Amino acid sequence: SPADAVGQIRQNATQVLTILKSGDAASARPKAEAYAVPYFDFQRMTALAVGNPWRTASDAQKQALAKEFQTLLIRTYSGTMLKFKNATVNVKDNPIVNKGGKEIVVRAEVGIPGQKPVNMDFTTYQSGGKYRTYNVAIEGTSLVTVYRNQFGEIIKAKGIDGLIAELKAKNG
Ligand SMILES: [Cl-]
Ligand SMILES: [Cl-]
Ligand SMILES: [Mg+2]
Repeated sequence: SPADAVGQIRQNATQVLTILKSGDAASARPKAEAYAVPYFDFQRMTALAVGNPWRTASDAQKQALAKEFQTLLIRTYSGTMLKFKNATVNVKDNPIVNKGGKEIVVRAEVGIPGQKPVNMDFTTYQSGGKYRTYNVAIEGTSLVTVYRNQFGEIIKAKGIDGLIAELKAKNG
């Protein structure tokens, strides 16, 4: 049911935060990343970042884009997680249902001491018995679609293979 999504996000948030402030950072950050990874659908998330060109890409191109984008996202935000590891989370008890009920958005209030709270919206769908997240928004801004313009400019100039090659170079 839709309420299961809220419960799972609450558990995910509790687990991630527990891992982060329970060990040395050098090992706790990798453990938190690895715990969180299978709860994201990076293929759907990459489709959202790339936009319309995603549908034209071959399977080999889609998979390469999703792999490199997952790595980019993890490098971009992993240290940021650790910075805010002492956060309060309050998950809005009711979720938002979209797309005929195939898409469940769970909202969470995240409180960093000294900071105004931010809405963190997780756009999920049911896969198996769990809910997997393919969009994350903070203060109403997606962390995912924010790449659409730049990825679009790279694709027009350099193609889907050019974007793949670009991401691979950014990931060092
Ligand atoms: Cl995935
Ligand atoms: Cl190909
Ligand atoms: Mg609550």
